[PDB]
Amino acid sequence: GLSDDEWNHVLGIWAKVEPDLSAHGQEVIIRLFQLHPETQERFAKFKNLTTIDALKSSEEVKKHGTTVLTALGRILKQKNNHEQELKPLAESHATKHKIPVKYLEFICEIIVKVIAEKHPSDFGADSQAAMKKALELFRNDMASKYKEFGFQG
Ligand code: HEM
Ligand SMILES: [C-]#N
Repeated sequence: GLSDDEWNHVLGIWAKVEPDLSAHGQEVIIRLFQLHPETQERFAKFKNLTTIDALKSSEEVKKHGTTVLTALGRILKQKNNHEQELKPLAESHATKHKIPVKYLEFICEIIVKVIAEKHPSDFGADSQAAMKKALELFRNDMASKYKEFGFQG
């Protein structure tokens, strides 16, 4: 679990992200695919965006990216007790999309990299440590949840 000081670090940067969420989302999905091309294959709807350019141009990618971060910010806002918001995510990711935990850690690292790039003066060492720990808590709990649905991860 994180301490409240850590949580203050996390939610402080998150407040800086929200006014530009969509552009943050978009860049996370694109960087995901670029740096770990095998993840693209889990997405039937984006199967055909083979070039980088096309990805940059897709309205669907941007809206999917926004959806992703929107879910993530509700979970981070519940701090250590985020059961209820996490459950339905773990359910869809375990039974419908089937995404391994290794792919979850890949996106996590890319979220931290994107924010760091976009907030060079407010995302310092304490904050990146705290955000890394919040996302690690989210991956861990997703991984526990997954077992309740019959999925290994
Ligand atoms: C780690 C942060 C993640 C979050 C917060 C996130 C969140 C979401 C949300 C809110 C949705 C749509 C509603 C739902 O189906 O539950 C979703 C869709 C999906 N997620 Fe994720 N996701 C995460 C990571 C991943 C990863 C790493 C992958 C694949 C490598 C992935 C693949 C998908 C798929 C395939 C869909 C369906 C998209 C469609 O409608 O066609 N998710 N995700
Ligand atoms: C969501 N990927």
